[PDB]
Amino acid sequence: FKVINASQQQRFSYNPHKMQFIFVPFLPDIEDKVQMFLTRYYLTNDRVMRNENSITPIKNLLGRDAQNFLLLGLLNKNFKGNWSLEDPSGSVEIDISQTIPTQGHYYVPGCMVLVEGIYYSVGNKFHVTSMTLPPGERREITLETIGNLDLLGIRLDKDLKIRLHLLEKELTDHKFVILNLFLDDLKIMTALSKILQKLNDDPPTLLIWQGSFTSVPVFASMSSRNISSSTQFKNNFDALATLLSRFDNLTENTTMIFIPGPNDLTLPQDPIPSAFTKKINKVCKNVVWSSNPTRIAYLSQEIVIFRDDLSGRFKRHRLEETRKLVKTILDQGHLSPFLDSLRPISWDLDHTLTLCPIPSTMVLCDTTSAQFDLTYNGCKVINPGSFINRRARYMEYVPSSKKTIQEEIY
Repeated sequence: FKVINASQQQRFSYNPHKMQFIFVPFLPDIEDKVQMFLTRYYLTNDRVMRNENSITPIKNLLGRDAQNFLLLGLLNKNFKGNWSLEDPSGSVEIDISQTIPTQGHYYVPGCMVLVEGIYYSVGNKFHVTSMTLPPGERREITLETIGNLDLLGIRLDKDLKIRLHLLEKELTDHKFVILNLFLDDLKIMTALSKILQKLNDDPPTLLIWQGSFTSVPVFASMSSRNISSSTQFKNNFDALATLLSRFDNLTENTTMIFIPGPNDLTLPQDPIPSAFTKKINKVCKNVVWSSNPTRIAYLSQEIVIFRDDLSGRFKRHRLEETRKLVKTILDQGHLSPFLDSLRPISWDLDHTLTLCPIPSTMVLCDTTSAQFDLTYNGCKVINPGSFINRRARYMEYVPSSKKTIQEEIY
């Protein structure tokens, strides 16, 4: 039972002939960039093969001139209306002129989909019957076909220990606390005062401090107050550490986790530096600084935490709600199904963002949708929503019974 370090995690590469991963383990390489999407295509390929209306490459159809296939590819774009599609065997412009597809989750670019139709080589523009997304299977059969290795950290698989589930179903002593959170307002101080008031009595176990610790970003340019974004943020930490030290009931038996948001000093992202967490590391002894995103090494489960604006980007890019969002992220099996010219993902840690296999719980702290918790093929996906303008609301999750309770003060 630990917290997985993204900068210190392993790496696994897939082989289609052996259908398995190899012992892979500063700046990345070119091969990483190429094999990034290559690994994506072959992973989706094998994922399709696990589900056994046929299979055909682009070169097979372009070699002909007549027809009739459900092609696989990325909804990319070269020119206006020149929505091209690419597999590792050729490129082809596709059109959806007067198409009545299904009611998919959220069709977005940079996504590998399946479209049926005919070529019509006179203009060589493939037509679409219906656009569909690659289906995602349950975690049971998924973990059945992964093989016999370790994908979370313990190397083979030995999860046949009923004592794990029994002790978790009995030791209710380990509770998770989830609260956007700024630091330079009296309202924040008040909220934290009543929150810790609820926390000094009942000892929690794992604190999850969300991102966006400041209303403003970095890149300071005015030395009016003889300060900068760094110094201001440092003093904000000092104030938080002082309120934290006002009540020493905490850190006695509760572990904490910081998570950097989008406005602190491009994915993935290393945590808040030690130079700004010096005093809190001195006062406390149960601190950690995980990258965004990260995974909690839970003894029998795969919980992943990722804070970003998911709903705020899908609506600004569809061609022509909450379950649509969750359905999209789980079916594509990836956290950022977006082009690299849109969200620059670091070449080294693309595997970290990969949802191979299906995780147990994805903590998606959205900053533009309400708080919820729903199920979709088993993985209970949550959202705590905002924290201040929603009249001070927060969440508490039970891992054993998987209970989800909301707690509001106003």
